Amino acid sequence: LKESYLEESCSTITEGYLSVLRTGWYTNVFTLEVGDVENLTCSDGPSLIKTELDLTKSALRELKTVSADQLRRRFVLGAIALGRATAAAVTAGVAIAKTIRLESEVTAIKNALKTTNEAVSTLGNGVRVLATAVRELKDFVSKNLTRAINKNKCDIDDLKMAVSFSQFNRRFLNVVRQFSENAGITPAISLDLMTDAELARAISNMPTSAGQIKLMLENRAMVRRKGFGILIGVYGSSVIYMVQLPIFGVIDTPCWIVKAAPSCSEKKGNYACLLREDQGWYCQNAGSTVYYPNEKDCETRGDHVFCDTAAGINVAEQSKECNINISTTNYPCKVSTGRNPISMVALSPLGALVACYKGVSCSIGSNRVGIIKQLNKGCSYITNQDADTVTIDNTVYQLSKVEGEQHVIKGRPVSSSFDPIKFPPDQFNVALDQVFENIENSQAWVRKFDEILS
Amino acid sequence: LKESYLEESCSTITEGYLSVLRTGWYTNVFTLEVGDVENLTCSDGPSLIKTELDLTKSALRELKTVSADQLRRRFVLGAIALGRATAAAVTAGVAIAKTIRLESEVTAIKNALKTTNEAVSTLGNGVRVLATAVRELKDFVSKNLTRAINKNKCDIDDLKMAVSFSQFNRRFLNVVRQFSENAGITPAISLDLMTDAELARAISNMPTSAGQIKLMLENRAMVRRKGFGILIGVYGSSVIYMVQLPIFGVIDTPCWIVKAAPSCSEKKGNYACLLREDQGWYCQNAGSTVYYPNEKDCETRGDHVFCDTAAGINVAEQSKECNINISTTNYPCKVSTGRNPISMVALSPLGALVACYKGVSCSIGSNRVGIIKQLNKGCSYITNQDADTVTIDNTVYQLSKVEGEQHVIKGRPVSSSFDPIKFPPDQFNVALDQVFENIENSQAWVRKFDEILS
Amino acid sequence: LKESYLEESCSTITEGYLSVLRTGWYTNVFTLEVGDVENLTCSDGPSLIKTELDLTKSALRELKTVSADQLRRRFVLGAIALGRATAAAVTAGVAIAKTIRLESEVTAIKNALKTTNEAVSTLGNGVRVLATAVRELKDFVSKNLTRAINKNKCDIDDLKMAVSFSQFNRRFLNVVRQFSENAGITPAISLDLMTDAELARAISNMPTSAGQIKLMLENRAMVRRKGFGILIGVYGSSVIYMVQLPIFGVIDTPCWIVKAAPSCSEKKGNYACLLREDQGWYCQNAGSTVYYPNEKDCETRGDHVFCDTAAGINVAEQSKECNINISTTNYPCKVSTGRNPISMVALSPLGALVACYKGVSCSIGSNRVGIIKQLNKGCSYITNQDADTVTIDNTVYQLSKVEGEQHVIKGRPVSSSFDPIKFPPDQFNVALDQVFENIENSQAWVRKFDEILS
Ligand SMILES: *[C@@H]1O[C@H](CO)[C@@H](O[C@@H]2O[C@H](CO)[C@@H](O[C@@H]3O[C@H](CO)[C@@H](O)[C@H](O)[C@@H]3O)[C@H](O)[C@H]2NC(C)=O)[C@H](O)[C@H]1NC(C)=O
Ligand SMILES: *[C@@H]1O[C@H](CO)[C@@H](O[C@@H]2O[C@H](CO)[C@@H](O[C@@H]3O[C@H](CO)[C@@H](O)[C@H](O)[C@@H]3O)[C@H](O)[C@H]2NC(C)=O)[C@H](O)[C@H]1NC(C)=O
Ligand SMILES: *[C@@H]1O[C@H](CO)[C@@H](O[C@@H]2O[C@H](CO)[C@@H](O[C@@H]3O[C@H](CO)[C@@H](O)[C@H](O)[C@@H]3O)[C@H](O)[C@H]2NC(C)=O)[C@H](O)[C@H]1NC(C)=O
Ligand SMILES: *[C@@H]1O[C@H](CO)[C@@H](O[C@@H]2O[C@H](CO)[C@@H](O)[C@H](O)[C@H]2NC(C)=O)[C@H](O)[C@H]1NC(C)=O
Ligand SMILES: *[C@@H]1O[C@H](CO)[C@@H](O[C@@H]2O[C@H](CO)[C@@H](O)[C@H](O)[C@H]2NC(C)=O)[C@H](O)[C@H]1NC(C)=O
Ligand SMILES: *[C@@H]1O[C@H](CO)[C@@H](O[C@@H]2O[C@H](CO)[C@@H](O)[C@H](O)[C@H]2NC(C)=O)[C@H](O)[C@H]1NC(C)=O
Ligand SMILES: *[C@@H]1O[C@H](CO)[C@@H](O)[C@H](O)[C@H]1NC(C)=O
Ligand SMILES: *[C@@H]1O[C@H](CO)[C@@H](O)[C@H](O)[C@H]1NC(C)=O
Repeated sequence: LKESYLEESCSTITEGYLSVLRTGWYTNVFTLEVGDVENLTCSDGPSLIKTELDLTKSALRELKTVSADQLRRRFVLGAIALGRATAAAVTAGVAIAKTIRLESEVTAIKNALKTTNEAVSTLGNGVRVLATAVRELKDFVSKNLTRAINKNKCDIDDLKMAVSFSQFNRRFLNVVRQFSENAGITPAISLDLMTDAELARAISNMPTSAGQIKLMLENRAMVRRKGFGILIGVYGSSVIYMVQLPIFGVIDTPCWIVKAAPSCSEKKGNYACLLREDQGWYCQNAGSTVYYPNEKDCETRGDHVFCDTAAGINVAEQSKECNINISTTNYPCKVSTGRNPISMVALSPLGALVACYKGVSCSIGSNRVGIIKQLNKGCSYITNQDADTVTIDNTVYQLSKVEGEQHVIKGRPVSSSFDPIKFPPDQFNVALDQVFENIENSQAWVRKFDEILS
Repeated sequence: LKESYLEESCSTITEGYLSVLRTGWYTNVFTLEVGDVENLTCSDGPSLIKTELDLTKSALRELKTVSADQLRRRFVLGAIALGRATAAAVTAGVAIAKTIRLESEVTAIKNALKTTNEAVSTLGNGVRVLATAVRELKDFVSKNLTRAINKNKCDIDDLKMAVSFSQFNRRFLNVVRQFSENAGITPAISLDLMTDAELARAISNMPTSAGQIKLMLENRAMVRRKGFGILIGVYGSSVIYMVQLPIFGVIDTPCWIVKAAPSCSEKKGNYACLLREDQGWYCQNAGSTVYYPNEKDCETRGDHVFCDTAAGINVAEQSKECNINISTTNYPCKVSTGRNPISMVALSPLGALVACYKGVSCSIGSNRVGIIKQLNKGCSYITNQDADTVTIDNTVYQLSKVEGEQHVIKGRPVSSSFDPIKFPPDQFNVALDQVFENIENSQAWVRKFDEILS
Repeated sequence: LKESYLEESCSTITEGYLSVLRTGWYTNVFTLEVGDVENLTCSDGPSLIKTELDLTKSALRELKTVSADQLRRRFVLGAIALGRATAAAVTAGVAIAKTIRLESEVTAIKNALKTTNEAVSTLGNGVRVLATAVRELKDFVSKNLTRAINKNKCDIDDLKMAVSFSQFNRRFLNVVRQFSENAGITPAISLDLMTDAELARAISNMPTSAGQIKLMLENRAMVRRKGFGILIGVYGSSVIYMVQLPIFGVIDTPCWIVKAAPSCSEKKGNYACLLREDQGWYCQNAGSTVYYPNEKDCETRGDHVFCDTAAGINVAEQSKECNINISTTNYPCKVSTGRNPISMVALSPLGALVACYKGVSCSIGSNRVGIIKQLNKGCSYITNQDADTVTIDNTVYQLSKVEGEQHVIKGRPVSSSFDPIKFPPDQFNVALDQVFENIENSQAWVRKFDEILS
């Protein structure tokens, strides 16, 4: 990686990442088969097979009141985002589910899987899904369990059938309670909905080129992490559900992250403070720049960053000029201002930015040595090669130990160009040139008053 | 449903929903009985019964250090909300728990269930709760297990008792680890705290009319979804806990949702942008209107929307005139402004609102025939009977496929009345009439300077 | 506790808490041993041992594609916070994990545990961790399972080995599931990562005085609640992972909480409204004051509060003067303003603050008696000793029943000082003295025009 400390805007920009962007969803439709349990009875009394069999029958009866979408009746850019990714994900899932719930669709899907256990099918709206069938419990019930229970006797002396049936209905019971606890729309794929072999077999079928397929096949955990399952229904004795997986269609494209801390200048005891408000992630793609402002939707693993294209905002390319000359650009650089200092530590991938003002004591130290030194007032960039912990008055922060190259870009701070008297009041996500306009307009009105003497 | 696209404010309002509002809590008190495992020993050596029995004893000894409310010494309306619902829920739960932890209360509760397994009791503060007892592990320990383990031997050749005991203590061990892992206050009801039959038997006892009782009995999943459990304690060998369930007292009352996207007008290359800020849900009730501003607390299931009355804000009845006459109403309709366009897509229940400005390319297409057409600059409303996917420069969004009636309400945009020069700086949740006040005050001051000639 | 209702600022301050502050992390390194399962085969067909053994082998094969940090190629103070605590926690965890993944480190750690099952070791960077080994499945496989399965026969008539092996590999399969579902970094410690006895043994070894050790040993649930586990890898047949636990180094230090609700004054039908914006928690420590603005990071159990020093902001000790003299302090008291009333209820630990305005009906009542009385317009403080529920037009809130001493402080509201005409537009987190300066500047300009007559 490579990290620059920008003295002027008092912030830091770290480059050298590579993106892995989600660009669509892939749907797997699972048909879990249970068999003819609702046709088997027991009359001996208390036993093991009877307990397990009553659990299975009750699970089927319970799952028929759970519905994913039906009621059974028998400019602050960090705020414009924040709720887009999940809303879009759920909207797409329910939109496909509405199409699979029809009787013609389920009939076609079950006819595909009549003689196999996986088949690629096309729904009625032209979408291609992958249908797969789970048939272990059904085969055990038809071939083994039913033969043993002949005359409604279940207090038999086998006890191998009892333990076997306990082994075989575990996945079914787990699927049922995961859908029943979560109102029919789970928020993550467990190992009961989609196990590991089926995750690999679904990744091998996605509609992308070979490079992305290789990346996902090797890092399946991060493809399972961003999916969810939706219940379709209980048809006959089959529990039908679906699983939505991401498609990381665009890989290895530039990214960078911007971090910042307050920049405050003092004169005669009065302060003038700014703070850059365009922090977060930026990703290039096909010549266009996308800004992800809520850092809870991008996840790094190494120097790769996994991102969600539905949670970003398109920004012009001239937006990379706030990192070169924040003061005299044309782009509307976003800043927040104030008249009261804040002391804080903003950790960045290769170090920290410490802001130490009027009444706070800061220091840097290591593990084997202890307090290495103190720090002067103002803002400082502490690389993670010269320190291990950074201390504000009593708080200790542990720097991350990533390896990279650090640079410092010289320049007198912008906050030192103001007069702490005549500074405008507090602002929230304005452009910097509007701050300069406020000051200029006040000067102009005072001059207008002064010219008029008479 | 029915959705209108409002041109002047550049937003959309969807009506025809029906509410299901939470209006209180119902409390179930569970007494889970374990028996005299604490005075059963073993001396043979490793076996199955010994392993299971050590697990049960350790679970009891573990649960006695877990406490839920003691330490053992042995005007931006989206910000005023956001934390009310969950804080109120926990406050009510702990307020009742403080009353059940007394020894007189637990004595009375255990005396109610002496000869039955469910009884409605009244606490000391006049609240009526439902007390229920779970007695399967205890009966197994007293009747079956104790007789077999007679001379401190457990390496017996039965092995039906070992498997039975493993079946019987599963619920106890699950309850214990759910409370131990969550500090004593779980955030959701599992099938171990309260199973399905007990959920139905508690819904049948709530203090509401028959219509709401019918709705809740048929949609139990969404009544379990909004509860939580609190540990009361370990008394003797009984684990006593409680479960809080919602009471959806008010059903089938009008609701609507409001969505919006930026509305920007260009003159000589300078933009004036305005965005509507009163988005989210609104519900009538008894002639009053309640505005739910955080869309994370209202959840739809078809025509109906499930809402939490503690997370809403009472708004005036004229707040629905911002959807008719946004410029000339007396009501203070909230807007945000700016001078820099944003391009984005705001998905509404029957379509999308696309805002496409200076440097972004947009298109609409479907699943079968691919890209259908491009879009002109500005903001436009795209129904979901017209397209399937909407594309911003490289992002693709899949519309929801709900069925309804879409209307368009004509009008010249508000943003086309401003002069992009002489536009006020960025604002955040101001009323629109204050924007007009800023412009008029500046005009008047300039006129005052111009009149004075001398 | 003790709670004051401040009438001038229309807010409430509750004191008498004691803090339990986190000041560092402690690392446990677990080595879970599986044995030579990948060396055992079966050739009889279906049985119980074969099913369990295939599950164990598949778990090992599955866990080798999960990575916690690598990609396999094989001034609004409430916004400046909000993401510091979790980012810092994960940064520290991954920083230590990068050091334990080296082969020299794992070799040294495994050499410590050669002849014992717990040992305190020091890594290569000087940090001291606690290494512990889990050896039950491995000993069962070497001593019992391997001998019985002699010539690839597993359809044997034991059935005690089958149940025993089901009992023994449960913890291993659960650990593998928890790391595989969560991409290799779980967000909480379950009872499978670190059980209870090992939590007690890790707390006994922390680097703090005896008093903090005693507090943590007695309230272990709240120490497990704030940790997480990270996967280090699979080495041979050993699954190596780590667990990060908090160190509550500073205990029993003063805290207080500040709550507030809108304060609006009416004249001739026009309202001037003011709301106080420095709400949340405050803690002393060593003569400094720390302000925690996001209430989601501080959690109370009794009159104790479990804060997190990485999520707070250092504030000057004159900040408390906002609770005594909000108008004339020499301190930037943060307020929001408006011209439209809001009616709402802010629940404070010993009562509620009800704001009732233009068109809202409020009342207070109890359980046994019902509606006790109505409330006048304005803001009022309802202690939790003369009421149980507070009702806004149709919403009912249940007060908390904590016991303390309530105390009202006299004074005329600040909002009665303003003129509802000539009130500045809506503000958001400005200092109060800036509002006064705004009004004064407007008066001065009007006077300047009035003086000039000519
Ligand atoms: C644990 O102990 C209980 C009670 O000691 C056992 O329940 C007993 O099961 C027998 C089964 O023979 C039942 O008695 C008889 O039931 C048959 C029909 O199954 C019928 O001929 C009569 O109705 C007769 O009463 C009864 O449920 C019960 N016996 C008594 C005396 O209560 C249970 O089986 C034991 N469980 C295990 C796993 O050992
Ligand atoms: C549940 O039922 C299935 C099928 O009834 C059982 O699978 C069968 O298990 C037997 C066990 O011996 C296998 O027999 C084998 O026959 C072949 C052909 O001669 C030969 O390799 C041996 O002589 C061996 O005995 C059989 O292949 C296998 N499958 C079928 C279709 O019969 C299964 O064991 C039962 N499970 C339980 C727990 O009862
Ligand atoms: C797994 O393997 C171990 C080791 O082979 C088995 O443990 C064995 O259990 C016997 C029980 O008979 C124990 O023998 C000892 O005998 C003396 C004298 O009777 C007594 O004082 C001890 O307390 C103990 O009972 C011993 O733990 C062990 N035998 C050895 C090491 O020779 C264990 O049974 C196996 N697990 C299963 C499920 O088979
Ligand atoms: C259990 O047995 C009953 C028969 O007593 C089955 O019910 C019939 O099954 C056939 C098979 O297709 C249908 O054609 C009949 O219409 C069924 N009868 C009724 C009244 O519906 C029942 O299906 C069996 N259980 C299962 C799970 O198949
Ligand atoms: C051991 O089992 C007995 C069953 O009778 C439990 O009852 C107590 O037994 C002790 C004798 O050790 C008596 O002194 C007590 O008076 C009995 N209890 C009562 C209420 O009378 C006993 O609790 C069990 N032991 C443990 C430790 O639980
Ligand atoms: C199961 O057996 C194989 C083959 O014996 C083990 O692989 C190595 O085999 C060589 C002989 O070619 C031995 O010298 C090594 O010692 C074996 N490896 C080890 C780690 O001992 C294989 O390792 C065995 N399974 C396990 C889990 O060790
Ligand atoms: C704006 O339209 C609403 C719609 O009925 C109307 O009631 C209101 O009087 C209008 N505002 C005016 C006329 O200033
Ligand atoms: C306001 O009250 C505080 C409370 O002690 C006091 O210290 C301060 O001096 C007061 N303000 C002025 C201007 O005196």
